Amino acid sequence: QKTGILLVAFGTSVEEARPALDKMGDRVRAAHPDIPVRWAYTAKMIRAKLRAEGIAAPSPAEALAGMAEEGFTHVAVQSLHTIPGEEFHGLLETAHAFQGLPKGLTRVSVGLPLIGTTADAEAVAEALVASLPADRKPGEPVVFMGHGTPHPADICYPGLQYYLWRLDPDLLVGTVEGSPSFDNVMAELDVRKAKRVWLMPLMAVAGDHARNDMAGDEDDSWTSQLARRGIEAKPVLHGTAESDAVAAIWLRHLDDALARLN
Amino acid sequence: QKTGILLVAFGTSVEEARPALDKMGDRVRAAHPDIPVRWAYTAKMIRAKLRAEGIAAPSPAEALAGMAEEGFTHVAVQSLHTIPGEEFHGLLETAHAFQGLPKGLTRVSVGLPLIGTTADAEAVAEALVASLPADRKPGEPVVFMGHGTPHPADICYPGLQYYLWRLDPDLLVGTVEGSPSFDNVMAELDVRKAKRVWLMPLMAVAGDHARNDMAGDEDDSWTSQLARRGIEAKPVLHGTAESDAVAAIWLRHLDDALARLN
Amino acid sequence: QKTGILLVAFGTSVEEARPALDKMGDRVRAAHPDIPVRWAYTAKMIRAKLRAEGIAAPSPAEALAGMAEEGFTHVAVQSLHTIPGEEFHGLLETAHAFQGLPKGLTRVSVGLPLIGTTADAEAVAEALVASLPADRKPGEPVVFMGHGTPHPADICYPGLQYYLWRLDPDLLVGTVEGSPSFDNVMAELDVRKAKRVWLMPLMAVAGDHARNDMAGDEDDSWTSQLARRGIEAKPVLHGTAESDAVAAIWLRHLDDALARLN
Amino acid sequence: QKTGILLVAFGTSVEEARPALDKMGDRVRAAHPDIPVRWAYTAKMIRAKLRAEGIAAPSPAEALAGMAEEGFTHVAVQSLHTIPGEEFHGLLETAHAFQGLPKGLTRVSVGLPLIGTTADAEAVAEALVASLPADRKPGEPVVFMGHGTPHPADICYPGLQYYLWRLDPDLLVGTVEGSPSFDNVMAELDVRKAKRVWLMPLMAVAGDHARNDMAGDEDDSWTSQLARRGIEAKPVLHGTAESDAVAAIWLRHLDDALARLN
Ligand code: HEM
Ligand code: HEM
Ligand SMILES: [O-][O-]
Ligand SMILES: [O-][O-]
Ligand SMILES: [O-][O-]
Ligand SMILES: [O-][O-]
Ligand SMILES: [Co+2]
Ligand SMILES: [Co+2]
Ligand SMILES: [Co+2]
Ligand SMILES: [Co+2]
Ligand code: NA
Ligand code: NA
Ligand code: NA
Ligand code: NA
Ligand code: NA
Ligand code: NA
Ligand code: NA
Ligand code: NA
Repeated sequence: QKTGILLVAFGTSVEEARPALDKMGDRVRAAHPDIPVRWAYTAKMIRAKLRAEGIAAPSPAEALAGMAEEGFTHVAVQSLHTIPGEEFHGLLETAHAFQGLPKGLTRVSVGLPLIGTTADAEAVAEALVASLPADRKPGEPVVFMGHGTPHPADICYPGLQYYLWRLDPDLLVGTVEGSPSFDNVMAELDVRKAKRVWLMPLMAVAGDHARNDMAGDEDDSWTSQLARRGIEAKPVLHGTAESDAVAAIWLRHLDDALARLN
Repeated sequence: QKTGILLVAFGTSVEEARPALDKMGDRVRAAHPDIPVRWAYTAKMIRAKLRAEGIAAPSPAEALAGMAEEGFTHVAVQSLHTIPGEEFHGLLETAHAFQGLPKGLTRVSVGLPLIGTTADAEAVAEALVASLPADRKPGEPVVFMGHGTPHPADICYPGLQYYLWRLDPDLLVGTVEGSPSFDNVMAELDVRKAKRVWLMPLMAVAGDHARNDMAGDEDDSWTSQLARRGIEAKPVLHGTAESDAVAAIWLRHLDDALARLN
Repeated sequence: QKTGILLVAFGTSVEEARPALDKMGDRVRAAHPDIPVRWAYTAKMIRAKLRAEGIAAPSPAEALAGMAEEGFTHVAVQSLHTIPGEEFHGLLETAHAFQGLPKGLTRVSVGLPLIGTTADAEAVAEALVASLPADRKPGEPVVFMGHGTPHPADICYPGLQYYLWRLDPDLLVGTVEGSPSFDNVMAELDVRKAKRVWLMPLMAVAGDHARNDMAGDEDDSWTSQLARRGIEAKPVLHGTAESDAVAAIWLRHLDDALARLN
Repeated sequence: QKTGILLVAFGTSVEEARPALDKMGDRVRAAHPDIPVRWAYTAKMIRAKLRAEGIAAPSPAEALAGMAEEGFTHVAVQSLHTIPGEEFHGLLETAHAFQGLPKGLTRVSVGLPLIGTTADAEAVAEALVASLPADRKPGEPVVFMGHGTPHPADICYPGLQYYLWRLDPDLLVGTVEGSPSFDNVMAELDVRKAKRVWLMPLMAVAGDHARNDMAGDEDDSWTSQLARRGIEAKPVLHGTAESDAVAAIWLRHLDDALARLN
């Protein structure tokens, strides 16, 4: 009988962003000092890029097949995703495919992504507030950039907006690909006549979307579009995995998944 | 090759509430005049009560097993649930269990519940507004009573609240068992100092929760608690399946599920 | 927690043959007096015929869906099939589809058909010998009519032939649809120059194949073809479920399946 | 859309035995010159030994996870097993676990092991005869050593014995772990009073069982036990994959599996 933990993120090949994930690995090791920890990545293109750099970057299926070969029997897979969207659901299907395979893993549990229950959503709103830069002043809006998805779990973003507004009317959620859109965010900012606006990723790592769509020099970045509107945009290139308060939520989900192995 | 449709609701044994579901059956027949329509119910206690009254009330598993015996080969199962919560997810698992069974159904698709994508959520908010009683005046709040759940899909309720507020600041979502709670709703009403408040179910049928928790004579009903606060509460005992605008959304989800059989 | 047994046969709509299955139901009740026993049938055409006669004849899927509705939690499904062929394999898939369904059965085990392990095959050969009519004389061949199948489990028939020959060189296996064929059986009989030959079904019940293909008045029956060869054919219209010795083997498989629920 | 073939054997770490599997790889390449061929092994201990020698030896799960990462979409998995026993069944479950995984393989078919249908069993008996050493004389028995298993598919061995005896009364099947046993084989040889007896593996490769249990210097080997009985034992250390006639059967099963991808 041999327990293991498999941490699974979307992943990033951005050098400057990868430390957020290393930090999570430290937290997990610190919380569970006697349980081996393994990594996988859900984005096929990030795995390609990492392999190109000479770095092992297993898919969840490669990682679980390898852990079965090492003789693990019970594995808690922790999603480092923000919402229970397409990546998370693919992860559940994969995990459950491995469970019970002849001579393989006995039990594979899966920890919820960040915005799990409405209780989690409320905890995330509280944690995001705790994570805000000390230099942000009262009344300066903060826009959290979620990925957005066509999947039904996109509803987690307007859901989170509800909880954030019960803390501070000037905290806003926008997404690259889903709802609310950045145009919705700009309309929110116009009604507030805000002159300085902070932008923080609502992704575990500050990857390509944070560096390019949120804060890029390109004309269509959020920071470029705000500057054209006469707003001083203040992008913060830190993923949510950098925050202890936000990280605690994934850590509790991992505790829950570990308990489900028993 | 033989196509069928299986309509699946939570269900109700309340005589006065069941017509909402009959209405849905009419709409579906009208839209798909050549495809047999069958019914099932996800709540084990409602099936027990209906059987007690001498009424057939198959589980999704009983219904699909019976349709396989009739020689259906491709069945679109339409969820008449509001959110993709525990009932919906149980329905997907069941549907997919039947698909491909030796000598049974070839393909079983499942239509999304009402609050599917963020696009659906936005359409639901628009449809709820279209459904409001003509006697409700501008500025009188309306509280939509969702069921609420411990499942992650509870986030659909604060999500819907976001879309409703982009239409009218005085439209509110509360739930019996999840978030937002009715205490959250009362705090919303207190800030608005509202003197007349409408209450509408955010369930397909106006069942036990609408008749007892929302509008009961008992002390803890929403209407009783509002009356104690000096508010004229105006409960509307109509499920969302009574609305043509709301029903259209489930009908489009059924179209989508039918298309997925091909 | 509620245990049930589901007995599953190919089935028959032949009035005179059905008592063999009733006998099995008695044996099972006698062995497991406190466990409810339910029936299903794997042949879609037999279920059609039985329903036509006004008799309930559930498919395995209908039966299990109904047992879930009665609140059974652990069900041992016993195959009353002779080989682990297509019907048995369809039964396993169905059983396993029901296991773990939300709010349904917790555990569904499946008992092996008659010719399970090589130890079972050897026990079957011994039991068939014990079942022979007292009037059959030493040296008179006995031909056991198996169904035969295109499935790989057809190999159970030549397998059983091996074990039967270690008991008596004049015991022969033939099949309607697989190998050995009846032409192979006739060649076996020609080398033996046998003048009187017994024919016994190697099916649980003496159904259509026993009454028509093995013993029919039609020209192509086994008894007709033997009579044309000058052989006195002595058909015995008793299914193997009539034999206590043969029945014990299915009963042990049911014990094994019951044990697997724990 | 990208087709691949995955050849899966029990495997061997015996240097002298591995060429039989290389031969199969050549045959497959020759038959399907444009389709990439990959290898996996079902025995966990053989994979351990091969890894110890610095050789990649993926499990079926490792191999399929890697092929998904290479962007294969349709993979025909060919079993190089002799019977549809526990290894084969584990292989089917694994193959089917990978099929349809999000962003992974679309279709994974599995080719039957050697003794598939009764038609295959008859073809195997014919192929074994074609494979016999030219020096074996008429009337000298040949004993084929199968592995044997507790699984129901052990019945394939007495089944094959039936077909072999329709070709030559002196061809015998024994197994290490199942039925018929080697003691059964010795009793067959005693009735024949045979003075010279050939021993051939009924495994794809002449691995540990062929080299040690069938032909070892140890007292309990088949060749040692025969020599004690005054029989000249003539072991042939060639696996069945060395035979063109036997190999053709696995090749047809691979054709069938390739066709099932369409
Ligand atoms: C707001 C949260 C969730 C939403 C909105 C949601 C919605 C959906 C939808 C739409 C599907 C159909 C497949 C697709 O549309 O791509 C699905 C399938 C499924 N869900 Fe969820 N789901 C949620 C959470 C969960 C969670 C937390 C679990 C964990 C057990 C789960 C388990 C499954 C499974 C096993 C399937 C089968 C289909 C698939 O993998 O996509 N769902 N869900
Ligand atoms: C001599 C005995 C058996 C033989 C020759 C055999 C052969 C096969 C074959 C050929 C398939 C592929 C599907 C098909 O060809 O129709 C299969 C599938 C399978 N077998 Fe067996 N099998 C045997 C016994 C068993 C037993 C006793 C079990 C009980 C666990 C089992 C479990 C399964 C399962 C779960 C599948 C998946 C595919 C299907 O349902 O047909 N098999 N087997
Ligand atoms: O990456 O969108
Ligand atoms: O019913 O809660
Ligand atoms: O019935 O063949
Ligand atoms: O290896 O037995
Ligand atoms: Co993106
Ligand atoms: Co309720
Ligand atoms: Co037949
Ligand atoms: Co062995
Ligand atoms: Na995000
Ligand atoms: Na990114
Ligand atoms: Na609701
Ligand atoms: Na209700
Ligand atoms: Na039979
Ligand atoms: Na019959
Ligand atoms: Na073998
Ligand atoms: Na070996």
